[PDB]
Amino acid sequence: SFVEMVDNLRGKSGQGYYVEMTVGSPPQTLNILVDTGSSNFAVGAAPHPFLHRYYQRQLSSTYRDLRKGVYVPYTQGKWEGELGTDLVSIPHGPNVTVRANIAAITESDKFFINGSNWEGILGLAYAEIARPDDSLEPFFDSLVKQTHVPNLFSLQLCGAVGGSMIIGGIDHSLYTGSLWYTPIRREWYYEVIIVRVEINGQDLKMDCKEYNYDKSIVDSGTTNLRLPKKVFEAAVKSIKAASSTEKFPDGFWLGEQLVCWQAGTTPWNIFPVISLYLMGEVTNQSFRITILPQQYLRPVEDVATSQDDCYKFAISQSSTGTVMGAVIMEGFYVVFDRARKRIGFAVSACHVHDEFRTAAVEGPFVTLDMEDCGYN
Ligand SMILES: CCCCNC(=O)[C@H](C)C[C@H](O)[C@@H]1C[C@H](C)CCc2cccc(c2)CS(=O)(=O)C[C@@H](C)C(=O)N1
Repeated sequence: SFVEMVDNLRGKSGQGYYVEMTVGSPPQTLNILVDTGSSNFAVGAAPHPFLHRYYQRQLSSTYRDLRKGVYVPYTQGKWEGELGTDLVSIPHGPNVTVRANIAAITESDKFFINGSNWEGILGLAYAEIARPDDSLEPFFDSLVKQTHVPNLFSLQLCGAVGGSMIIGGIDHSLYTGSLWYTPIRREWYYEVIIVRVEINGQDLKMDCKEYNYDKSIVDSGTTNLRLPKKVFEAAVKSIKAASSTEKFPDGFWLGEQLVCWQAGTTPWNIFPVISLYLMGEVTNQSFRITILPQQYLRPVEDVATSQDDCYKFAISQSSTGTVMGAVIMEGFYVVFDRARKRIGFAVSACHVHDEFRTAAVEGPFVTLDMEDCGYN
């Protein structure tokens, strides 16, 4: 029955991927952003300039008020609202209905995106980071407790825009090759441990603790690859060196300004591949995922005279650890195997294409002392 969930996502990396859901009785349809970087299920519940519809609690006969407030601050953006519960379904998901916690968003700050086509957010991470505290059961925990849906989901994010969220399993038609698994270090964010970084085959040769300072997470709700300061500087220095035969606007490397080239003349060959080595399932063993420049040069429309191919640099500096965002997940099939406390990666069936290079998931590799790469 997973074929019913193939192609159930819409959206893009820059504005997120969303799945259709219904809340309440009678069902109210809403588009919900898929966010593995948080653990609250929340929906716009009051008028907002960027919302075309919102959750109307007074129209749902199964709505229950929890008489408790809530607010969630993200890396960028935040909202506040009122907690309650209601019946929730996923039309192109498992054929079930669950009573779930819902934060009714009443005010927000730089959270909703104009023209994104989504009205709420589905935090798929663990209760430890739920607000106001870990006693607010997240949606996926409610789903597993109330139904026989297995305790895992997988995401196929396809760039360009859509993809698939397979709830309760793995759909083998969505990937090629083998799945390689990295342990979930701790159940709060989807925290992983990066054990080596290479750019065009050259090791960054940093203390691997730097790659996970102060954590590394997998986050479908973040567009970019985000790197801690020291790692970001080394990566940008290496990427600049590899591409120095081209001139880039002021602020391109800050992700602010955009770069353009005549239609179909983007010099892909001058931008390096990035290899992230992740801790494996067995002692002293890792695997690597290889990222092409078509992933970290995010294509954007040219509102001006749309003739050229324009892009933004989709790697940015972080002060809260590494974030493997949507541009990293695109082109891979990512399995959030909560039951076995592991995350799997495989080459996606909707993978990015370069003329001479290819995104890859490869292993095994030997990596000694991987335990020292985790931050404490
Ligand atoms: C309180 C406990 C949990 C908190 N979790 C977090 O804050 C996560 C680490 C980050 C989250 O996934 C958040 C979730 C965001 C706001 C959802 C809206 C969205 C979708 C796609 C792209 C962008 C924004 C632009 S963007 O710039 O990429 C935002 C990135 C920077 C962002 O904040 N994404």
